[PDB]
Amino acid sequence: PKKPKEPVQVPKLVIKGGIEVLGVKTGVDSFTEVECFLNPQMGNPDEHQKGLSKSLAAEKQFTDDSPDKEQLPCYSVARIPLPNINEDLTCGNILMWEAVTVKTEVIGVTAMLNLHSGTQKTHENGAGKPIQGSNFHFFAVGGEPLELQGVLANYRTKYPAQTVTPKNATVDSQQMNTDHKAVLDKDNAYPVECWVPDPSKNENTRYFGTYTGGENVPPVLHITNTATTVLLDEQGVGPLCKADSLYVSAVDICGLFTNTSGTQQWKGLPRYFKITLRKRSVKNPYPISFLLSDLINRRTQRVDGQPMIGMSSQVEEVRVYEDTEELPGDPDMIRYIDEFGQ
Amino acid sequence: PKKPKEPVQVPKLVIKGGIEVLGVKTGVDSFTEVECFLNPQMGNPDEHQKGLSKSLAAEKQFTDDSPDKEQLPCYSVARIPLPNINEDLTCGNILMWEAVTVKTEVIGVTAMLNLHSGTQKTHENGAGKPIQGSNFHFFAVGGEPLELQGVLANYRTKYPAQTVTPKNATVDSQQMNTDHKAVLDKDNAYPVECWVPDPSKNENTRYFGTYTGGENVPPVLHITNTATTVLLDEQGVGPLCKADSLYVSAVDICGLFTNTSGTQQWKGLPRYFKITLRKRSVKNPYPISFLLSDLINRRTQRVDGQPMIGMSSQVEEVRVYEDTEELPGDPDMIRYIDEFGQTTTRMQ
Amino acid sequence: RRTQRVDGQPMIGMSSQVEEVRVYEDTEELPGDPDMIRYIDEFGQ
Repeated sequence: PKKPKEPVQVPKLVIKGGIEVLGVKTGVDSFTEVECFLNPQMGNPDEHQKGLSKSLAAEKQFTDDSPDKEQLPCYSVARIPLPNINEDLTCGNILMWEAVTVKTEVIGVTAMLNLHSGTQKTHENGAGKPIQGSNFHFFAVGGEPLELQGVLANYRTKYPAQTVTPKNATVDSQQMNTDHKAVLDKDNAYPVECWVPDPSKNENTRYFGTYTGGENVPPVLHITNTATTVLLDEQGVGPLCKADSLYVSAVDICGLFTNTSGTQQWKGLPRYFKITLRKRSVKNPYPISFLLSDLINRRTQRVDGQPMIGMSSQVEEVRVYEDTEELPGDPDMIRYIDEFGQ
Repeated sequence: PKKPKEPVQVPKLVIKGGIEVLGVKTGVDSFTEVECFLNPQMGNPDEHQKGLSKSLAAEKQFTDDSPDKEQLPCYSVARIPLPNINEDLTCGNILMWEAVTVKTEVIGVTAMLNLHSGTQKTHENGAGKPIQGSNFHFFAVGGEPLELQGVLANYRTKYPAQTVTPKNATVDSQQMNTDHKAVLDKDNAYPVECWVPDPSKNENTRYFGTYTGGENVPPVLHITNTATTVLLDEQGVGPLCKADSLYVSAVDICGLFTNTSGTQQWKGLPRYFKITLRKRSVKNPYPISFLLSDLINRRTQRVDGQPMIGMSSQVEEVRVYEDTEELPGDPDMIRYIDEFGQTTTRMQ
Repeated sequence: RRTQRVDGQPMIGMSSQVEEVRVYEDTEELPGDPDMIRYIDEFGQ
């Protein structure tokens, strides 16, 4: 007779349910898993065609290129409120929620096997024309909202009223236009065709996405619950829910639906997320002096004065000293070595 | 109950800001992260068609192939100055900025989702035909200017005014022509179709690029802030910035925008860089003597008079002596040195 | 002096295409706020 071993140890489930469950006070080594999802905002013309953009626009003239919101797919964003972790942070080492991992996938890929609804004909008596062409799938998870940077083709494009587009588009906007810095803070608001996550700055969020242009590139998608993604950074930390909030943003133009007519429209599917969070110990950034200042500015005035800042700062120079140094022979510390036209 | 862990110790940011900040007097073990970027140069025909080449030209007889600069996309380049670190450097310990890591990404890929603006129709009531076709993306990060090597098809091409092209096209320029070694020293000058990083030589810069040629190859690009690239060489030394300067170079022809009219023209996108620099200790491989030689001959007496060197040296003989020896019998004897030892032979 | 000068895109001054530079020296308990808010005018924004 052989003896059946003790079953291995596994993390103990404390409670399972909806977002409410978050509310249970857990230990410090607790950790949680959040399964949420996002619907796509492809345009949603009427209330029958969801996950469909409005019929798509064709050869508009630059000067008169004014599309309608309904034919402008936008980034889908959303925020998951998490429980404040530290009670009286009267003192120092507090806890923030850290996004560590994420599993994600596109809900309903199979759905594109209905070659029999509005479908245009493949040919003669063939099946219908499957969805295909240019597509973009992207997502991101982070401890603050998604920071963007606008770039577009044809800055002269007039943008639908309800959207949020780069302002003061110039020709430079057709390439890197540093002014077009924004933040994804409104669902179905920022047209994917005007924005891309600003690399210069998403320090507390991680994103990924790929574009595949093509008149008829075949969508390819994998569905599996065996794959995970890490959000840890080089120091081994993931996004930090600064404001005890978790932000999810995603976009999924699976491609183009070619109606019977020959008209085409963007299709999107929703995306899933499973986010693992842990209680991470940080160095309380927010406290006292900041509330101090927070306050004092309310007590004193804001003065609209001459520019001590930015491009037009009337501050010509600032020097900062710390210790002492042997008296320097050359007072204008040759700092850089001077290569312009030498 | 449960003790709030002590936080992890991570790198202390001393200061963030624009390039000037680079100038903070930091220690031997600090480092920085520089986030620059480059716009692309496809040609930029009018002042509204930034990111575009001039409407492209098709069939042209090899002989009569004179394209315009506005049609020729060029490599984009730039130099980031770095503060000299030896400023208060100790003895003969000399330090240089070493590029360790880079993160790059193409900016604005989502923009190719405006299938509605000058687009030729996909078909009937279709949308616009998206940008596609041959594409080339490349970049490089180095401690010196990017060294080129030119090569082309149709050496008999008449290259526009404002461009740097290979000098003295021969047939061998259509294949390996050694006379075409150059250097990317001017932005929007060297047109991509003529040059490529010369492999034989870029010994202090790393580069990468991929040509994906086709009448309608779909571009595929990813955008992610999770990926890093290492520039460390086989010895764990990335590009050293010889002259306290950092060289970034890149190219991104995403493909061809096809006009309603059916005219095609290249599209490009700016590219981002994030280079991580550290303080590397190196040795001055050269001698003071050789250094001063500069000031000296660069600034003292230069004289033009009868040749003491060359094949016309009016120096007829030089003998050298050190130590002594027993009086030799053949005074016309000859002592010489091959490539190592001392030969002693009679003249005849 | 020996190195060739390069006329290239602006990484310095008024059009510096250098968006940002960070410099680090030692270590520090993991700061709770990544874009190290230094000035107060820069709160939220």
